[PDB]
Amino acid sequence: VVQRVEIHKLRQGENLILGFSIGGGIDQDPSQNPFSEDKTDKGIYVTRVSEGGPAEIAGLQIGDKIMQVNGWDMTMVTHDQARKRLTKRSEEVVRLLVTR
Repeated sequence: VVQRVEIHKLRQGENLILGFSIGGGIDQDPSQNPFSEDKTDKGIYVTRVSEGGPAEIAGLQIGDKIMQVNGWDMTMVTHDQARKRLTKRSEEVVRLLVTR
C-alpha cells in the first residue's frame, strides 16, 4: 500500500538521470494521465520507468503515486513544480513517498 523509495541519481556529465518520468499535477487533465483513478485525480504518478535505471533499482514501479519528494508535499502541485523537485541539480539523492 504505502512505500518509501530512495533513489540515487546517476552521474553522466552535468546530468543526473533518475530512470523514470512522471505525469499528473493540478495543471494537467486527469484523463491524459493513464494512472489517475478519476476526473478529480490531479496527482503525480510514475508513468514510466527505465530498466536498470536508478529508480527501478530503488524500488520505483509504474503507476506508483508520489505523495512526497525529499519530504515535500506533491499532492496539490503542478507537474512542473514536481519535475523541478526531482530534477534539482544540487541534489543527488531524492526520496519519494508513494502508495500503490
